[PDB]
Amino acid sequence: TSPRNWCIKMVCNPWFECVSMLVILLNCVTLGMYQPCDDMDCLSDRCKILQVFDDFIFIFFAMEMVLKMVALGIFGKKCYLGDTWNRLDFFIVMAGMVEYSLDLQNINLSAIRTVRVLRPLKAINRVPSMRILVNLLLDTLPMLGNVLLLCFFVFFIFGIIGVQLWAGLLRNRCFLEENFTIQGDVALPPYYQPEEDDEMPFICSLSGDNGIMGCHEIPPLKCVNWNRYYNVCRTGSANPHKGAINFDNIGYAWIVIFQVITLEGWVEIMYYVMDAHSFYNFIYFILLIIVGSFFMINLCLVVIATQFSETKQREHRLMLRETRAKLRGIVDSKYFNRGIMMAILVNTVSMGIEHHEQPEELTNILEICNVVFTSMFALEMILKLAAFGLFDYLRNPYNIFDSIIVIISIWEIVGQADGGLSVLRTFRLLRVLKLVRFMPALRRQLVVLMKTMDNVATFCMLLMLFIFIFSILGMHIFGCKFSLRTDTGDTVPDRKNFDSLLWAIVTVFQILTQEDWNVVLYNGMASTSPWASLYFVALMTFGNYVLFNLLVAILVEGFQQTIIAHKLFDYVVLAFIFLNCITIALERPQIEAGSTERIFLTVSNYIFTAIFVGEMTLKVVSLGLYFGEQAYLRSSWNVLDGFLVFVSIIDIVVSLASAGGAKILGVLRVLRLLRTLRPLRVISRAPGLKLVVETLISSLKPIGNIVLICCAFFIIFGILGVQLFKGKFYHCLGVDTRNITNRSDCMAANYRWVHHKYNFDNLGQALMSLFVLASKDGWVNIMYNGLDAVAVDQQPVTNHNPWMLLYFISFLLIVSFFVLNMFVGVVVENFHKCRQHQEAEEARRREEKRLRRLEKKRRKAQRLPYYATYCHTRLLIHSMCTSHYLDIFITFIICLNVVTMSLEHYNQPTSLETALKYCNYMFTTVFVLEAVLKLVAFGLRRFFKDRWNQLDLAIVLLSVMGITLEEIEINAALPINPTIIRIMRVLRIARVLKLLKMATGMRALLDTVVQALPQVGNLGLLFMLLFFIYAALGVELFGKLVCNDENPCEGMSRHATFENFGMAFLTLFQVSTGDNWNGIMKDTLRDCTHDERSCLSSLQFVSPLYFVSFVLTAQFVLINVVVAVLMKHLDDSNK
Ligand SMILES: COCC(=O)O[C@]1(CCN(C)CCCc2nc3ccccc3[nH]2)CCc2cc(F)ccc2[C@H]1C(C)C
Ligand SMILES: CC(C)CCC[C@@H](C)[C@H]1CC[C@H]2[C@@H]3CC=C4C[C@@H](OC(=O)CCC(=O)O)CC[C@]4(C)[C@H]3CC[C@]12C
Ligand SMILES: CC(C)CCC[C@@H](C)[C@H]1CC[C@H]2[C@@H]3CC=C4C[C@@H](OC(=O)CCC(=O)O)CC[C@]4(C)[C@H]3CC[C@]12C
Ligand SMILES: CC(C)CCC[C@@H](C)[C@H]1CC[C@H]2[C@@H]3CC=C4C[C@@H](OC(=O)CCC(=O)O)CC[C@]4(C)[C@H]3CC[C@]12C
Ligand SMILES: *[C@@H]1O[C@H](CO)[C@@H](O)[C@H](O)[C@H]1NC(C)=O
Ligand SMILES: *[C@@H]1O[C@H](CO)[C@@H](O)[C@H](O)[C@H]1NC(C)=O
Ligand SMILES: [Ca+2]
Repeated sequence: TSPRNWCIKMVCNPWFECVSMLVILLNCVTLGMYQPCDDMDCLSDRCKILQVFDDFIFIFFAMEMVLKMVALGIFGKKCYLGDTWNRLDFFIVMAGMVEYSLDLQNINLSAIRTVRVLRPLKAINRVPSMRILVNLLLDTLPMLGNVLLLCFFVFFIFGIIGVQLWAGLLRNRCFLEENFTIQGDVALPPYYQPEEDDEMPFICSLSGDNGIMGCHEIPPLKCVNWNRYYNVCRTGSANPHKGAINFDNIGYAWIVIFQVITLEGWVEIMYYVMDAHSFYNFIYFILLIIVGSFFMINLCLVVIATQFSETKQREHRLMLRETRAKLRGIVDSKYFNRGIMMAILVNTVSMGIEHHEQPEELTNILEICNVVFTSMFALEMILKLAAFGLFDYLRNPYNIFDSIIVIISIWEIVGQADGGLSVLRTFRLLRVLKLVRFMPALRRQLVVLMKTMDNVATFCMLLMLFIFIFSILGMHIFGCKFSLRTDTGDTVPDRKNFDSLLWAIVTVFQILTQEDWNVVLYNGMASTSPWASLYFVALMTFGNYVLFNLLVAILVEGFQQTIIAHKLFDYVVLAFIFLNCITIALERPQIEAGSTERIFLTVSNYIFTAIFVGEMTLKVVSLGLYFGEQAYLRSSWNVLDGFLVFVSIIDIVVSLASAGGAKILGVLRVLRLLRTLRPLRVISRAPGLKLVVETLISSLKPIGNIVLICCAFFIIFGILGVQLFKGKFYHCLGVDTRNITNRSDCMAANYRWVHHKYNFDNLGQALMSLFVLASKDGWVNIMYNGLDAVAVDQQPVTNHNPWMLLYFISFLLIVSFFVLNMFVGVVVENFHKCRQHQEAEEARRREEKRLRRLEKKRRKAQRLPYYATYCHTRLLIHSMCTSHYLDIFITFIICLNVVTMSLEHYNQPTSLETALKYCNYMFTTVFVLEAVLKLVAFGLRRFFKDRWNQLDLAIVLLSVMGITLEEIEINAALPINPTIIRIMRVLRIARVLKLLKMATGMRALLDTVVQALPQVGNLGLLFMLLFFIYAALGVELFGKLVCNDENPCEGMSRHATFENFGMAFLTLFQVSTGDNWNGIMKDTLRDCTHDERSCLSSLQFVSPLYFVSFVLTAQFVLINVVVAVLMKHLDDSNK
């Protein structure tokens, strides 16, 4: 109408959207300047000006909203309520109106001020790339309901098991005597705490419940040991971690399950529950790891990638001066180019040599050499300007890079007074980047990366918006509420606080990396309410689990003589290899010389080497060493066999030469390492495993260039780290650790001049520290020591130079991007290799899938035995009792049973047990009723062929077995072990499984996993092989590393040490999960108190190689498992 047409001009004007983004950015700025640390009641100017600004902006929001309704209409598909974001904007408008009205009513209620945060979420709808990407995200969201329901499973079963096993157990500390005698001046707390403020509790084991810590393992205090008086332990006190990690209710159980899903603090609660209840709960935790934290979030990745592919194809289907010439020849020679490549390489090498405590001559050598190289660069660029011409020289901008580099270099050389030696030296490092100019394959790799990041930029902006929203929200809820209590007289703010926006964003980023996030989780749950964990759960999910998988989807779719018998000798030698593995599994360094097992170990080694050399001789005389083609060593696996048998022989020889064992100890070490490497021939002796290893190796070459690029970035950033931090990673550790600046003051206090294990003195330790930093673990501490770093030889101060945060965050983003590129490259390469197959052979099954259709034509109607049932008093049973109208009733019964098991908790009222037992009796009754209805509905045939009625009968039979049990204890008929009752109660949970009948998506997804079982099972066998090999290496390398009070352990607490072989397996498993593994390195590399040669040996040269290789190989194997599952899912999706 005409009144509508009056306002059309402005609303359709793009200037209106631009100024709306202007006011959105103003809103982001206004939300930025909030200071919950200082903004008490807004009795300051800036608070008032921000109130004025956001009042004006709210006025603008109201006017623009009302105009755009009155110019577009209301309540219609075309009207204002057409897009979701318009409805959201109306929601902001109404919420702000309500909050303003309440403010006029003089009620603060800072819970509607928790809506101020949601305002920057308005930006998506008016940014086109963002709007499209977010629309695709939302449209592919509804197809994650299946992974959400399976997540409901993995939480619910494990949570019920947890709440029924360890209900309130975690509480029990070791108390004093009930009637204790003390003369006076009672400084003894009621129970025992090793650390102050219950930092590391000492959860006992109740009498009768066989834990491990039974109050007689307490550390003897070091007169008299008062601690021995902490005798009896009961279950009344606060729970571990300031009452945040316990199995009291089901909410806390779900929090614990969430914590172990994200792989942080895992070992701590693992050891807690071991201490409390039983030694055999690592079974529960390992099954939970394997099921949830690996086969689920990776299934979430698979679902995101696949469904994003289909929804993208969907909308796709919707729209569907004579010397000048002479001097040229010297340039384009490809030989002087090689010379200047050697020059640049040696420049990078020299420029990397510099380390801490430089020899005085050496730094002069480096500066002279830098002058020489700069003169050389000046030489060839003064050459190129004339021989080619100015326009020709600028025709390639790489020459412009070179000119800029030399100009900066010469300015630095001129800068011998001040200034230049601070930053221009740091900018010298770009000369390394000159390599891309002449290494050609990287040009293709870099341009591919650029074409990919053409899509990433919008997602990167989306990440900034998302992090901003949650940082502001956390600021609103947690601002000034992390006041960590004093330790020297004043309330020290925790470094992981929310008191200011810079720390808010860096802390949200920390949380997103799943690194020491449980610390702030507890520190937030201890302040407001146990509901504050919903914030971290929401952030973790809507970050890592639905958005970063969206990134991967974006990338992948952007890419888109003597007689011989050989019957079962392989089988028998494989068995012998298994026995060899068994005997490798016992060399833990406690066997005293001359032991019976020692002798058995040695003789077994002798015999097994004899058998291996015998089969060596057999298979060579069948072939011949090198005698023509198709000889022995034409296959690498046979080559490996020969290598390992030869090194075993020389091991035996040197062992027999034990006389005069001086100066051959290093030989003994290397031979022990190699015989630990020995159990690998299974790949040769196993066809499927061999094919798998070939797939691993062949799949690595395509991402070889990406690996080289990542190594180059590691090197360059290591040189950055050396340039910035040289010897600033020193801190005076002491009881005071205050009011002192330099090492002289520290030695005056005589505390210690501690030098960190992760530091940038040379380039090598810089590379190790960068590998840890890029590993998303222990990176917070490195970042802290970076920010706090001040200068060469004095105390770091809290947040001395915050700008290093930019370096430390840029490194994570770049390395994460390169690892993501590696993953997507593996996926696409495997896809192309796969793509040939379904082109090749799947053409042959499409001949038979319609044959199966012809098979179903036989199935039309074989006079099914429905006619037998009717008129036999079961005329309605066969039909009316088999309809969906009664199956949903069973589903509702099961939901009721679920909510009943969601109620048990510690100190539940008596009426609660009575009601729960009544509900269980009702539920088992109705289960028996439906079972009988089925039994009369059909005869014996469906009882077994259904493949479900057996499960139903098992469920009802366990239920009826259970109901008989408490009847025994009501009349005290017979003493029943409480363990039996506990087992019965905890396995009543199996009744949940019947939803799989109704949840067809669960069937589909789990089956899709199942058809990939061969490849992933072979990969799992390979993964166990890798664990075994690295376990043997660890046992022989780090066997003598003792853990005690004299040797403080940060990574290996009690069973994570390298003494025996089982503990080594556990600690390799812990390393493979990226939890405190950098702590394990910090422990293993340690200059000891000269008590053993292991600390003083060359361990520093080898242990980082050990852990780096293990982390890389384990992550690669898991990545390929994920790729196999994803590819099977795509194959099924095409079908
Ligand atoms: C190493 O870089 C990350 C990457 O590539 O993700 C992995 C697993 C990582 N993820 C399970 C959680 C993401 C952790 C994370 N959030 C961040 C936000 C900002 C900055 C850094 C961040 N770090 C790496 C290796 C791997 C191994 C597997 F067995 C299965 C999947 C994967 C991928 C996968 C999810 C694509
Ligand atoms: C949709 C789900 C997945 C994420 C939704 C995020 C928020 C809407 C949720 C998650 C965390 C919840 C918060 C967790 C902690 C708190 C602090 C709590 O504050 C207090 O106890 C003190 C009250 C006062 O000071 O008067 C009030 C509930 C609240 C705001 C909760 C409100 C709703 C929040 C912000
Ligand atoms: C390539 C990325 C993915 C990881 C890099 C792994 C290695 C190339 C790095 C990580 C650990 C580094 C080592 C860590 C410790 C040292 C410090 C330094 O040893 C010393 O302490 C010298 C003084 C002495 O102990 O005698 C020599 C370099 C070296 C071996 C480093 C050499 C380079 C290493 C093996
Ligand atoms: C199937 C393989 C690839 C993975 C699973 C292997 C482990 C579950 C097995 C194999 C080797 C076994 C270990 C071999 C050595 C020991 C012997 C034993 O320690 C002793 O020698 C006794 C000490 C003494 O008597 O003084 C403790 C059990 C343990 C860790 C065994 C625990 C169970 C282990 C780790
Ligand atoms: C540390 O320095 C401060 C500086 O004022 C001083 O007050 C204090 O006495 C010194 N000693 C200790 C133990 O704090
Ligand atoms: C070390 O710190 C003390 C304490 O202020 C100061 O007096 C001294 O000059 C500093 N430098 C030294 C001792 O070289
Ligand atoms: Ca950690």
